[PDB]
Amino acid sequence: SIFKGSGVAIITPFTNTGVDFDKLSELIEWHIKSKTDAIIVCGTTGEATTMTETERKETIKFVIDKVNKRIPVIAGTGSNNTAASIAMSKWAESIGVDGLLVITPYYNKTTQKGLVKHFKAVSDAVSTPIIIYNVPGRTGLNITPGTLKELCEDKNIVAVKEASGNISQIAQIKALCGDKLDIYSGNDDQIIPILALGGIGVISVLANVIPEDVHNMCELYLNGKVNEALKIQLDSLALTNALFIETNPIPVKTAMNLMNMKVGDLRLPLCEMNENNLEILKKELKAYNLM
Amino acid sequence: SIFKGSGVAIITPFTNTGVDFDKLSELIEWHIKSKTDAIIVCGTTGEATTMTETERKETIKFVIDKVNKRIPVIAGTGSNNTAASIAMSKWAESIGVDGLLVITPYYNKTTQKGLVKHFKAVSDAVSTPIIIYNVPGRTGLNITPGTLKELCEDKNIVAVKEASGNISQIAQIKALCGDKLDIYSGNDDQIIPILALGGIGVISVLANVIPEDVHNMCELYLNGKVNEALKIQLDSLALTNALFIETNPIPVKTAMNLMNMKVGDLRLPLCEMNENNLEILKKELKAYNLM
Amino acid sequence: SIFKGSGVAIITPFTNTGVDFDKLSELIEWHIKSKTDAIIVCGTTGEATTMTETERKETIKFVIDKVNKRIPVIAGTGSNNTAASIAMSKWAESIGVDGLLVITPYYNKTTQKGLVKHFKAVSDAVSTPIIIYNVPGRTGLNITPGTLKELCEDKNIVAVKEASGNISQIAQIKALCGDKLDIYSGNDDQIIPILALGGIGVISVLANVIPEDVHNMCELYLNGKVNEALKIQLDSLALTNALFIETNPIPVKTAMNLMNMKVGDLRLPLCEMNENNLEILKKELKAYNLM
Amino acid sequence: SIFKGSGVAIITPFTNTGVDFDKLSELIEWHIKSKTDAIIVCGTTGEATTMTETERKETIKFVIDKVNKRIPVIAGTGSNNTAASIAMSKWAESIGVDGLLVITPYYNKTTQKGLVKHFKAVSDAVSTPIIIYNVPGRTGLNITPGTLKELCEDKNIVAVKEASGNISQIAQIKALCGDKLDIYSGNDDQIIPILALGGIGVISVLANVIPEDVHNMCELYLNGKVNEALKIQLDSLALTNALFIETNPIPVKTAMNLMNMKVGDLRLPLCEMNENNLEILKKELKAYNLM
Repeated sequence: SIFKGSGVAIITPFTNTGVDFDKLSELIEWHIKSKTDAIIVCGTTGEATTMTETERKETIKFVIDKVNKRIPVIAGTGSNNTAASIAMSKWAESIGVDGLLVITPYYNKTTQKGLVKHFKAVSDAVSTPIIIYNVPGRTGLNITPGTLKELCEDKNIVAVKEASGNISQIAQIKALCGDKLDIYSGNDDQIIPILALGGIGVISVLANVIPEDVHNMCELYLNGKVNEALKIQLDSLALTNALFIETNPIPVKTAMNLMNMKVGDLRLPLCEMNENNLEILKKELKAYNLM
Repeated sequence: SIFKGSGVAIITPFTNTGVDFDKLSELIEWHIKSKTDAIIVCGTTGEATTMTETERKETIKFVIDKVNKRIPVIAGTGSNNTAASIAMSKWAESIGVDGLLVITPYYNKTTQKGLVKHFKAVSDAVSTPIIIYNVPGRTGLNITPGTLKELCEDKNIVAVKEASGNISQIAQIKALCGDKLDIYSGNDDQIIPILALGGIGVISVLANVIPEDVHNMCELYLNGKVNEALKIQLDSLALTNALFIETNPIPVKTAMNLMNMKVGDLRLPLCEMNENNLEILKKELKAYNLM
Repeated sequence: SIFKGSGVAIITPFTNTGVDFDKLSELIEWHIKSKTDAIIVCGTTGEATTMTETERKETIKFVIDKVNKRIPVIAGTGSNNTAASIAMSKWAESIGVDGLLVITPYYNKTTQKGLVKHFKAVSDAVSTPIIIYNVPGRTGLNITPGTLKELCEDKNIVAVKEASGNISQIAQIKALCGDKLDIYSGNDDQIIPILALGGIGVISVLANVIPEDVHNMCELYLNGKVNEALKIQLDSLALTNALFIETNPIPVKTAMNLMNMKVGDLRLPLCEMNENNLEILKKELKAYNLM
Repeated sequence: SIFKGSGVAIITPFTNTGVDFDKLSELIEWHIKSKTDAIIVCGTTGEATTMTETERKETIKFVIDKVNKRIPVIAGTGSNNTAASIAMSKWAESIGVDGLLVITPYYNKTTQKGLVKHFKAVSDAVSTPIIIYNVPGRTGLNITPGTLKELCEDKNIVAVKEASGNISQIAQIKALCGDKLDIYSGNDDQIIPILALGGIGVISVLANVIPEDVHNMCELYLNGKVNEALKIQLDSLALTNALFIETNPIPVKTAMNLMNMKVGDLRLPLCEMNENNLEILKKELKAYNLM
């Protein structure tokens, strides 16, 4: 597998004119010290959408180079344009990424037949492991377990980041694909049930603020200490849910700033939280002893 | 708790004109022998909707009396009319039931405020444990975790049969209620993730055909043999899903008849499966060595 | 057709021990004077669920007898038990009802195949026109346009009360069934678009409080005065939406009492509105010059 | 208004390596001759996602220049990145577009607060009419009627292309915004009900194959010939639905090629239809006398 445990979907800290590389370096070092198992750079939580192609490439390369092989680095390389996804994926491979996080098409969408073609086209272009990212609440498109079954024997297609929230579906993926498709939770409030179904970790928002707890939750469960893992899930659940009270990464970035991490502002169309939601987030941060 | 492990939502076998008590007796003995942990009588799977009040009472009393305290018996006593729910619940208590399975209102529905009033009205009338039954895909109404939190301190409200299929919701219920509200899965394809979140069993359709396997799945997980448990979940998943290819209990009664159990016909508005779906069911019964 | 225009889904006014027949008579007379085109008695808005069989029969008969053929009377006779729906439908026919409003099964549900059997079984039992009532948000079950196509050549099946809210679906019903299935809106906020697709009226909640406006909206549109009709729809929309801010008939009954109509209290599991929602309803009542 | 009636969301015909400007020219002339009221270039149906920035610009400019003010031209200029949306919108304005079709963010999404900031940022940069495009089934994000009410007083925000398929929502937009926000249907199977609620036209897929019929449908309704209009809606409904049997523009390009229009192939991740769906499409094209 690319990694097991907690993979942080790291934020991209911005200055008001670009990427705050000094801050990103600090976060990298902190994650390594905090037992984060992998870094996913330029995922959704990283605001790739609102970065230029040059910012994306510089940020991905920065993370790769700073991590310096200490943990795996996975880059978000997919888009809703297949040619573009191929080119970005080739690029990331060429500069030493350990894995590619490749979203389904979104907005334009496609059929299940088209999903097979899309993923096969990206895979055929590379020799690096691919994590399919299924997030229908954002993309409008659900890749089915049957379609995943058609893709999981592909040499490079090793895993899925399953953010559907549909636990039935995740059971079906495991039943059909087995070890041919590792499952990462794509929802922090669903780590335990997904690990219970044979998942191997999480690609996490929550790990941006409590990386060691997320790592520990996974490690405990995977080591059979299931009750101890569950306690972390439940004790962190209200905070976790507060991190989705508005579109991620609005809350997590807000939270990190509340925690004195100085990670800068969001890029439009993302923006500051409303008053009520900010107060819920503060409450849960305080209750978890984070501020 | 009322029980732990596998509670079969037992079918009601019908003759042409009434309930087949002889067949019900056989099923009851078979469950006991097969290590079923509890029987839920006149639940949805029991076709209580299409039974007269006298048929319901006779069936519930028959199960209670036949079981003779060997394992817990829980009766479906709720409906969408609060007065009727009270009366039926008091009746079941009076003839020695161990627990009451009390659905939310359905079709008429109500507000979350109304749900608290409904369940408190029922509870205040009895001194028997109540399992709230949440199944929004059937009722049109979801009882929320916040509403459950308002009810879980009630003396009699001890559990929920959670059939929403929303694993995030189930985590939230556990986080809010803890030990004050036991969770039973109401979906057989979700046993493992629900137990992983601290559920204590299942009220099961699947147990009508493979009672020992469902009991073992739960026992193994609850005893820490989580991988062993998961294997049973995944190996039985395609059959499980087949049992919902049409409205339950259409497939399970069909399956039991294919297994030569002679459990009679469904009552309208339930009816025979279509050709393609029957085929799928047959395929999965054969693949699981049941016919 | 049974009727065109506005059919009120009349409330059932209750005393604290039964049905307020004196009040129901007053409402009947008021509807006749207010140009209501039909009365639907013991529909969902009439709280049939929480009435006894004897109350239902007495109420249905009362309305039939008091109306005395001045406008059509349609009774809610369907349930989720086919035998029960047959018996009630036969009964209503025997005492001179003009039409039967027959809901899909709910909660127990069934397949599309089973829906055909259910409706055919009820139809075969009677010689009175039937309005199929599709309300999936309450029943958990949507009867499809294809299934309606299979039923619309049945002698007695004349119409559908379409409360899905799915305008695409309603277009498909008209395209497939034509004049063989009249369409009544089952949502007051959708009268205009449904009439525009060839619907012939509404079975209305709103008509309980503004019967002449609902009648006029329909009559205008059906007479080609489409802009004048639309103005009534839009001017009443905020009030209409307030009447669904909680489960109907909680708001409409509350509204009628706010309007000094003395229609009594709701039966559990229905209950009084919460404070915020009550204030929204009051606001819209006042803005429409009703209180 | 920018236009009334039928605005074709024109396909972009591709050669193997670029845009087929010769074919686009032919389509443009054919639309003008067929009484199409406006052309929307590089909308969803135009496969803007899979076009380079230079291809988009050249195509939009080509349509503008070719049309030469004969009918209004509207360009798709929005994306999920606010800065990019601003830039593209200013560009289109600079080369003489008549209107801007500006989608909500998608995939990244944002809050309702963010939506107001996004659309105000775009509007503040231009002096050209803006049509907001709401399509939650593709974007994951619904702009609410209340949010639209906050935007509709903006000088440039003059319309919405409403593709939610939620007819209740569309009534609410009209009630709140009135003349300050023109409504175009974004779904061809919903033209009649949307016009009935005071919409002024459609931004249409169907118009790619039957432009004159779509224009006539709108004209007839808007001129009060509502039954005549409805007939066209219902007669074309099965074809309309066939055009969405797979992700648009898969079916419409397929259809245009079946009609011997030689409009080239789809760009990945879009692809060829499956067998069964092709068959359905063929059936409906033949039934409508198109092939």
